[PDB]
Amino acid sequence: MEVDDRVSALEQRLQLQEDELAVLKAALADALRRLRACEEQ
Amino acid sequence: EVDDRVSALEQRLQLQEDELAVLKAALADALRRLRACEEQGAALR
Amino acid sequence: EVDDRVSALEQRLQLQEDELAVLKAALADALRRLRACEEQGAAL
Ligand SMILES: [K+]
Repeated sequence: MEVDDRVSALEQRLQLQEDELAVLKAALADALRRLRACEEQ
Repeated sequence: EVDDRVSALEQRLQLQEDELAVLKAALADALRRLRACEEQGAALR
Repeated sequence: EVDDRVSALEQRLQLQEDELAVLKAALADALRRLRACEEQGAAL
């Protein structure tokens, strides 16, 4: 049953990673749009 | 069931892996485009 | 047996953490340099 705490801990840390990835994705897609609007500029 | 939770974890980890691969290739493209614009900027100066 | 899967997941999660860290750091620099290019084109 100690195993249950390690699964729980993995679930929580993974959620923080998922949230961090979502944040990066939006920042990156924004950078790409700005860059594509500097290429054409 | 613990096996169901570990399975659900493995699925979420695979999807994270896909996303990271894609974001990494996308970042590489972004840096290329950035370097190009910087080189254009310095040349224009 | 399920502990071997859990251990393997912990080792994978940390490698993914490290990947994201490289991505985040390089993106931070790119944005800094992006702003600079925008600002030296708004003044121009
Ligand atoms: K970020």
